[PDB]
Amino acid sequence: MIVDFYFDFLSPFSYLANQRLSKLAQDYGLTIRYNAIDLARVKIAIGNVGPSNRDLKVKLDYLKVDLQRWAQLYGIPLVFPANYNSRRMNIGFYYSGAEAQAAAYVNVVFNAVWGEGIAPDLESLPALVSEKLGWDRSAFEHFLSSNAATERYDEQTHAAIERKVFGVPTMFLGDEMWWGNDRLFMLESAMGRLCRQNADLSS
Amino acid sequence: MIVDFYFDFLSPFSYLANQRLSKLAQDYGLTIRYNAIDLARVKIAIGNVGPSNRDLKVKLDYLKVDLQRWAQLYGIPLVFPANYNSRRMNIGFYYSGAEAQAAAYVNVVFNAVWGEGIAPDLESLPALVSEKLGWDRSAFEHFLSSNAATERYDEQTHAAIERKVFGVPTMFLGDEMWWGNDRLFMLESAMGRLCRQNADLSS
Ligand SMILES: N[C@@H](CCC(=O)N[C@@H](CS)C(=O)NCC(=O)O)C(=O)O
Ligand SMILES: N[C@@H](CCC(=O)N[C@@H](CS)C(=O)NCC(=O)O)C(=O)O
Ligand SMILES: O=C(O)C(=O)/C=C\c1ccccc1O
Ligand SMILES: O=C(O)C(=O)/C=C\c1ccccc1O
Repeated sequence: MIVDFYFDFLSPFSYLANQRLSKLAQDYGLTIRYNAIDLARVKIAIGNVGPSNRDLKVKLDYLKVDLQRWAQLYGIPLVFPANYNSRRMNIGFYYSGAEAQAAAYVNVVFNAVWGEGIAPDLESLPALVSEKLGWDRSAFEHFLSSNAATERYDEQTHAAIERKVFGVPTMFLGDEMWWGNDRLFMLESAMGRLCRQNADLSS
Repeated sequence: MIVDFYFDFLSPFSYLANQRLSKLAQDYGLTIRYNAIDLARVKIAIGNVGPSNRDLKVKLDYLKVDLQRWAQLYGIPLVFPANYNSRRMNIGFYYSGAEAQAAAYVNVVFNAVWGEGIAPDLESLPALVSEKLGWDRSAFEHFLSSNAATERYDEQTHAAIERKVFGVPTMFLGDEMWWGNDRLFMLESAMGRLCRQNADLSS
């Protein structure tokens, strides 16, 4: 069973969705196909050019509370980093190879940025993450600045826009798309339905 | 037990929240304090001046699907009206007297506009609603155009902005505020907690 997951490391609601998705991966062996994309580009593409929720103090004050409520439900910390400059770490995702290492990268980076509040553009973050994953620090840093890396990020962001993705976190199962950590319960219902039909419990 | 409910009849997510809230009122006797307010004014007040979700085709296409999914969960129809011109019906709410008649007005109008897809500025809607509620059609129509009616609507919208309301549907219980039909599960948790403490099941 395959779910396509679209996220940007600047997004705290993506941090929450990733935590929940990863527990489904580990608990039930669901296969996640990860896609790091540029939320700014995706918004611009659909004409969503007003002020961002981050720039609207009254609404942001409420979202911080919403985010703590979910973090408490999930039993994880949530700490805002100093900025939302996620480009480097987004691009870095494309260094990862197979599923296990792709998932490990996404988990380590999200935990660093939104679990601990580490700035996503911290100059030493690539080395810190490399040490964690058993990667070659210099190879990784060289990849992050390479033309090929940016091309790959641009390609995936474009493929997302073609798929009618307008925000993050976004999840697809078959032809159904859900946007929001707060729609994973619908994803889970769909997954249960397919598990039942495949077990011959339902037609 | 009192929940303050803030809505604008142009909002389909408010239609959904109202249906769910009303069933709590009827099933468990929860007291709802209704507040019809001007979403446009509340957005302008917090500086939320970009294009609205209604004007972003790609995102609207998804929201229509999200809205059908919830309508199916709740076992109710959801049909888009031809426009979002909710001012008259919003103001009309202030004709209602006590809780039962306030709730009946909000239910009838939401069912008309978002259950059946009736334009909220339909010239005959005030008469249709009056017939339903046993009101004096001419008295109601005269109220809708009165200076006092607009004053009362403006007063409530202003009180909402003071309370840090930035959108609809918004619900308060005590000092906690939740925004969205998709946060009523948190409201319900809070309500259960208070029912338990008041029953001496929890300290
Ligand atoms: N209700 C959501 C909200 C998710 C959300 O606000 N995502 C932002 C990025 S953190 C987004 O995609 N903004 C694009 C938009 O609002 O169209 C959830 O709980 O996850
Ligand atoms: N995720 C929500 C969304 C509610 C929503 O989008 N409300 C609109 C009006 S229908 C709103 O308050 N927009 C103001 C904003 O996005 O800040 C829910 O399921 O109810
Ligand atoms: O870049 C954006 O559009 C944005 O608001 C991302 C940040 C964000 C979103 C939602 C809640 C909190 C938050 O910092
Ligand atoms: O006035 C607005 O800001 C608005 O988008 C209200 C309409 C709406 C909101 C969300 C989903 C569908 C929809 O028509």
